[PDB]
Amino acid sequence: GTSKLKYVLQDARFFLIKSNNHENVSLAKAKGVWSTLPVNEKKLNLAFRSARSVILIFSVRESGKFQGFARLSSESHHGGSPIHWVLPAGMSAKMLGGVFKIDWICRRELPFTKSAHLTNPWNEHKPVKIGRDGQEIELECGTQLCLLFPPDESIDLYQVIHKM
Repeated sequence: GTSKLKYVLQDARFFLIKSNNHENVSLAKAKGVWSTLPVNEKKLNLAFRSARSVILIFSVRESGKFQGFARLSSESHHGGSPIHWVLPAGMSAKMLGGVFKIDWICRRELPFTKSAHLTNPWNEHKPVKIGRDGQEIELECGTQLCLLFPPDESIDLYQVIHKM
C-alpha cells in the first residue's frame, strides 16, 4: 500500500540530489549515508530542523532516471566511519561537509519519461528532472514524484514513522 508512504511525506521537504556516478548512490544505499558540499549541507541541516521529514531524491547524471529516495534521519556530523566516495576529478574529501544518516524509502528506479508531467515551481517550473544538486522541490511536485516510483516491498516504513 501507499498509505504509510503518504504519511511519511506529509508536509515534507524534498531535495534533488544529483550524483556523478552510480558508485556513490550504491554506497549510500548500502551504508545509509550521504555527504554533500557545504553549501548544500547548510541547506539540508536547516531543512532537517524545520520539517517533519526531509526527503532526498537521487539521480545519477546522464542516467535518464532517478535511483530512489531516502529520508534524513540526522543532521550532518563529522568524524564518523570514513566513506570511500568516488570524488569528481580534482576534488578532495576534505572539500565535503559532514555525513548525514539517511533511511531509504525506495531503492527502485524511475525513468524521467515517467515524470515529464511534473514541474518544479522552485526551479522556474522546469520538469522536475532538471535541477542542480541540492535544488529544493516544491511540496506537491515532490509528493507526486515520490508516489510515481514503483513500491519497494523490501522496506517497512514502520521504523521510519517512529523517528518522526
